[PDB]
Amino acid sequence: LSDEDFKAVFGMTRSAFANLPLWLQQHLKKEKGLF
Ligand code: NA
Repeated sequence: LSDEDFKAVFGMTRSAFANLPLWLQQHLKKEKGLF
C-alpha cells in the first residue's frame, strides 16, 4: 500500500512502524487484517 494508506491504517509513518519491536509490528498487522 501507499504511504498515505499506510498512515491511515496504522496512524504512523513506515519509519515509525519499523522502530517498533517485531512483536508489536506483528500484533498491528494482525489487528488490522493486513500482511
Ligand atoms: Na482517513
